[PDB]
Amino acid sequence: MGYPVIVEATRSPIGKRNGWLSGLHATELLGAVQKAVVDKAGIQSGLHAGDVEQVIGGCVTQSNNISRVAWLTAGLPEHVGATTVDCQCGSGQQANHLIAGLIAAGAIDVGIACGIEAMSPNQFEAAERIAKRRGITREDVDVFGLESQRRAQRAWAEGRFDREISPIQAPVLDEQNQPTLVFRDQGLRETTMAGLGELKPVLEGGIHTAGTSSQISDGAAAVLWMDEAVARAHGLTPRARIVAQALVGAEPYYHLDGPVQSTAKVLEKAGMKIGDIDIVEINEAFASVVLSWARVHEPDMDRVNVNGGAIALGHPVGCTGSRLITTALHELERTDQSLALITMCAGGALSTGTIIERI
Amino acid sequence: SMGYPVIVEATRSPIGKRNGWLSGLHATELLGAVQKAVVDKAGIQSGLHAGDVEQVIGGCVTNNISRVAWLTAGLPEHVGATTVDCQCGSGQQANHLIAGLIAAGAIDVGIACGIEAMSRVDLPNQFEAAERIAKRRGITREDVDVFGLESQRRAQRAWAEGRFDREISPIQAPVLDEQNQPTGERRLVFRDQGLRETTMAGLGELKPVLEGGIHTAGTSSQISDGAAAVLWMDEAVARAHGLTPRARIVAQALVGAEPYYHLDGPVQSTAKVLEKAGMKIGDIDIVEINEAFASVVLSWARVHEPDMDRVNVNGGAIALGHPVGCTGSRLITTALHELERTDQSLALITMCAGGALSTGTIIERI
Ligand SMILES: [Cl-]
Ligand SMILES: [Cl-]
Ligand SMILES: [Cl-]
Ligand SMILES: [Cl-]
Ligand SMILES: [Cl-]
Repeated sequence: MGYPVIVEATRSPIGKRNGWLSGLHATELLGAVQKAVVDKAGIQSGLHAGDVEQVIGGCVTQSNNISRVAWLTAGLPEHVGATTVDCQCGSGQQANHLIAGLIAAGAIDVGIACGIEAMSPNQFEAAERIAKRRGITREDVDVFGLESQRRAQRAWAEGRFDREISPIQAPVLDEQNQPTLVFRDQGLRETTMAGLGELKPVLEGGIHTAGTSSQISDGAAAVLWMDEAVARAHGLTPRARIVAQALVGAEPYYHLDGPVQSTAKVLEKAGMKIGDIDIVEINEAFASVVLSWARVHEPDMDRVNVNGGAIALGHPVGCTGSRLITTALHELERTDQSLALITMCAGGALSTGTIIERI
Repeated sequence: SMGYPVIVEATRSPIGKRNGWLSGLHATELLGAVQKAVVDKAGIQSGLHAGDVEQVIGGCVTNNISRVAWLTAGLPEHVGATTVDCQCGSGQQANHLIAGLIAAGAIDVGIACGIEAMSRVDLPNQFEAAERIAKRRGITREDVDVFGLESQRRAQRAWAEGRFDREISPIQAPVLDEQNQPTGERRLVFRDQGLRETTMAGLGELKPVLEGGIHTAGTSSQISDGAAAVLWMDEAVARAHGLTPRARIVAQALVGAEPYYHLDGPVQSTAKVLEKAGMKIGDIDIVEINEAFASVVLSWARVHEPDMDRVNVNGGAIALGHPVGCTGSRLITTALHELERTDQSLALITMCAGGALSTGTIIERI
């Protein structure tokens, strides 16, 4: 029945933890972005908030995990590792895949996918295993981390993010809450090859530092989707379509290398190859994830995370899917290119891949 | 650093009704009792202790921040809002993860477990999908009532014959009075609480849960209290501790389900796991397909055409209850023990997972 297209996509600026957005309750920050995505659509159209038929938000990131607490409650030995599958990576692209599918199914004509990150075993270890596995060094990740920072700085200098960002009003917070608008990503960082060479690895025997991994950050994003002809009837312009999608199980012991599989599978579904893709957005939680993915697929690295990624911009993990779709779409439009691949970790030990085409 | 994962022990607690026999236990007490029982069972005839376990992985557990946000920005109340989450539980994911970590050589001994419980302090989206799945395949009110009656009969027969005795770890729980207040007493609970005398006439009288629907309380399962756990080892490590390998995973598959038919995943996950194993449906001796809704099972059956005498032979969730968060471990545990009881070789386990995923697993008794 339906033909889903993206008509508007927006993100908040990304704030540091305890930074410029920290004075907002998670519900207020998400709410601002839900409203902004509707208001953008309404600027030269008939669309109103009550025309949204379904909103689907990604799961929220969360030891006190029930498996461990149970194990201790029964008197069992404390050295034993216990974890509970939850929302470690966020749901990645799931909300956007579900909204688009519900439109294709003819269940709804208008939907919003959204996500939020705020004040509402182990990741570095996995990222180090992924590095050793394919000979990724300390120097390799420092080069990549420097480049993400440079590209994000260049992107900001040239105003590349101006279209995609909804400015957000937030309280002063910090030391005094008595005092009663944020435009820019706060995580952008004034570092160099030498600076990065000085940093101490986060794990003994590791290659990643604070400069080649991202920190958890405050952010929200949302994507408004519509059936194509309903968009046209309301005077709104179709901007992108999903060409193919994939949701795959990652390797239990290399759980952050999922993008390798999800990229492979979504390309196969599309009948495409890496070189066909103009723009890639692959989440930069860890530099080794991207370099690992790149060593298998050997893309042109000048097309990968063109405006920087999470190492420079921050990692609002709960909205990653919408954040990456938002950034990819606006970079396709800015350069007038046709195809983007978006890939990332999801849930626990899953990865999603999505190919979109600008229209 | 390449292991060979095998199941060495699997146990499940009886399944209690909501506010029933296990409700006075905190989630952590109920899960903890089952984690400990799976270790104690393995330690009866071996050298194993709890401290030899290297990793425990439990499934995800279980108002929307999406809706609260939408409301706090002043937006319309009639708009539906949901959050992708742990609606179906993680199904088989914890068992797949423990086995994978052993195969990768990361650990030699691990426990997969799951819990469903509710602090003393299925939704309409689901029934809607289940009704879509029924109409799509011409499944009627009469069809699902026949299936629901049969689940109850099988469960009753299984209980009468003691079929569940080996698998179940009895659990000590607070006695609750008529008003759901504790008396101070604690009693060992042995039996699944959800079984009920059912007839075709009784079922025919029930009111559908949704306007125009075919499912009732008697052909859908209610959320229940339960936990289950499966102890996995590398086979050589099992032998070195004096334990016998009992089961192994032949093939496994995880599929993304249709967004608008999100409960029909078992059709695809079954197809794919059979293909990976080089098998057909008639090779499988025992199937465990989770009975959240009768239409899901009958839809699956219409595509794959199994012999239904091999399907949920000891009853399923319609009769036994639906402790969602431990479904994967519960079905693996029931399937393994029914292979051992009958001396048969292969079982297929299939169910919903996360939100709009489905898993299929083929296991062999060894
Ligand atoms: Cl999102
Ligand atoms: Cl509880
Ligand atoms: Cl009892
Ligand atoms: Cl489980
Ligand atoms: Cl299920």
